[PDB]
Amino acid sequence: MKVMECQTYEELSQIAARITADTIKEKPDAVLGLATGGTPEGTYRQLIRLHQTENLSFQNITTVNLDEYAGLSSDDPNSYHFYMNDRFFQHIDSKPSRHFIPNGNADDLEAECRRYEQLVDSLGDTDIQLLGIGRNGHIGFNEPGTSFKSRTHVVTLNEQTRQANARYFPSIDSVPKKALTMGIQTILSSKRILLLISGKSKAEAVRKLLEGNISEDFPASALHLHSDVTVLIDREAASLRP
Ligand SMILES: O=C(CO)[C@@H](O)[C@H](O)[C@H](O)COP(=O)(O)O
Repeated sequence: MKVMECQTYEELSQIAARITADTIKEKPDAVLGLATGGTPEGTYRQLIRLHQTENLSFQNITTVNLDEYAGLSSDDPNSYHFYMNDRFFQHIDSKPSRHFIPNGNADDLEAECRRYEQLVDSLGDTDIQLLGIGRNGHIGFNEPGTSFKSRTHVVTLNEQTRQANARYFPSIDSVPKKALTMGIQTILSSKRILLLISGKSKAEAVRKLLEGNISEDFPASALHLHSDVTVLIDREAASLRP
């Protein structure tokens, strides 16, 4: 694992956007695994900037997202479909039909997860997979206790995850209880992983990640088993490192 301390969130975002841009330009038909949440917001903003300042093209890219909340339609402002469209897809010259995200509003969520996993395989897996980290070490919505062999599946969100994400919802009662997520094995199949970590809320998770104990109780520890992981950590997130 390569760990890079960044002075600021803005520097983390610059470096992340550059690494993602590198993947896109080396392989214009790259498959990018993407993430939502607060952490990658700056990365998407900087990618869009590079679209202007460097004439960076997204025309032949395919993307797959980690996760989607169960029970939300694509037009719901709290869906990850909406997030990706608003923060990214609307601003780039991609082919819209090549952006894939699990359908949290499907009638049979188990079947949706099986089809999604099958799609990711058919794409040739991801060329790069962007990740964030939960306060509890989750990756995607693979909560503590998830098998490292897990594939895309329906999960019941831990209360800590609902507590963390409540900031984005009108009320605590609107925060979904379940989600669809790429599994740990789905993530580990990527050619390259880029884990982004920002802010004091993640400092305990950073400490656990860097201490290097490998176990299902801390999902992100699965990344110690991958051959090409880069972890970008800002100063605030690095404050409790061992
Ligand atoms: O799957 C995802 C993102 O698609 C989640 O694992 C988040 O990365 C994590 O919950 C951190 O969220 P933020 O702190 O970035 O809001």
